Amino acid sequence: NSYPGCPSSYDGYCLNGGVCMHIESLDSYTCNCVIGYSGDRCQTRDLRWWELR
Repeated sequence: NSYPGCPSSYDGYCLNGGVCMHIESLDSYTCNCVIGYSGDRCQTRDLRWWELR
């Protein structure tokens, strides 16, 4: 379950490689950034993740 994705109401909230998670349990929502994505939602795309290539 967990429904892979997130309420279309979003379709434009997760920033820079921001994976939108949706736990069916609490039906809540959250953007899981990554190894080079952070800040408010994940507006921090710094010299890290993507590295270069």
